[PDB]
Amino acid sequence: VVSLDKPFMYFEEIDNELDYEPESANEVAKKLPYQGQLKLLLGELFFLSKLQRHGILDGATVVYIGSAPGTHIRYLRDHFYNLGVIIKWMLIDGRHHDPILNGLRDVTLVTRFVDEEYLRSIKKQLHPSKIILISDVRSPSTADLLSNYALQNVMISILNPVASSLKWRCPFPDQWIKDFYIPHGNKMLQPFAPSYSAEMRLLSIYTGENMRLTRVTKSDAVNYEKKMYYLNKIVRNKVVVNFDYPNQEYDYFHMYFMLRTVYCNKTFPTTKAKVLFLQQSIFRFLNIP
RNA sequence: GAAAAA
Ligand SMILES: *P(=O)(O)OP(=O)(O)OP(=O)(O)OC[C@H]1O[C@@H](N2CN(C)c3c2nc(N)[nH]c3=O)[C@H](O)[C@@H]1O
Ligand SMILES: Nc1ncnc2c1ncn2[C@@H]1O[C@H](CSCC[C@H](N)C(=O)O)[C@@H](O)[C@H]1O
Repeated sequence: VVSLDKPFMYFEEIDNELDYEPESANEVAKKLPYQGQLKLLLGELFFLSKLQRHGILDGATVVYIGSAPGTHIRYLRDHFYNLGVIIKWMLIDGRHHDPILNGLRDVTLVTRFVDEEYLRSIKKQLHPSKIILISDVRSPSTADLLSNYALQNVMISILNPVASSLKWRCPFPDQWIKDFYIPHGNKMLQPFAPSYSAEMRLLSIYTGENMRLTRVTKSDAVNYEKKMYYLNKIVRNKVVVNFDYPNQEYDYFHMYFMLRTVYCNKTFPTTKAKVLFLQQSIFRFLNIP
């Protein structure tokens, strides 16, 4: 057990490190059904609420590349829809999207794997709409990663979004090829990720027609492995005794801090009240008990 | 990276 004031929201805040134990991969990584779908929903709800909070979400077109099956996206769509927000969703991916996204007047399902030219095409057919970028592409070896990151960067250059959420999982230091550059932004830690995932999300709001790239070296690669391992093995594997809530596991503690930033069209007397409600609807919708 | 029942 443990007593915590608040969970580690952004990577930079992970106070300790632990050298990766390869035996870890032999442990079960998914404890509940549709864990990934849940993990995606919370991060997106969270980022998209920071957007709502800034007044960047209404009238925007959310381009989610690498969106299949996207089961959780229908919940996101209904959410802001019921909130009164105007959003236009364009889901592009070569894999088939969940049937519950069909015929939705405000979502565009596009079956196709994205590339440079197709970015110019969607940018074209979208402008002057304010684009919000969400990537989740994954071709997995470092080569694949570096490739996906080369695309994620040009997605920003071509699409020129006003804000973006990228998939960010640094190459393990033992399979390193070379150094690369990534956009600058807040590295958001996500709950309900696989037990020993090193994946976090790079959230960034653009000043306008801007960006900024930062270098990543093998030394950085080692720091990630160290910090992330510690977070997964220790921190996440704990029960927060000072967390007044049915489930007191770290991930739920962390989700309570994510879920409390999201807006709802109904009135709630307390944060825990709203949190209980949102978690309920999400879990029931996703069929997670 | 995602991955109910069957
Ligand atoms: P996601 O983005 O978290 O998932 P992905 O499938 O890309 O990678 P993951 O399962 O984490 O890793 C695949 C294999 O690589 C070794 N791992 C995992 N892991 C967290 C980790 C590994 N190796 C080193 N050096 N350091 C790490 O931090 C295992 O063989 C996994 O099976
Ligand atoms: N160049 C590319 N363009 C678009 N999607 C791509 C891509 N390369 C890989 N992908 C897609 O990226 C996805 C990674 S997993 C995505 C899970 C999805 N976001 C969810 O909500 O369920 C895969 O479905 C893969 O088909």
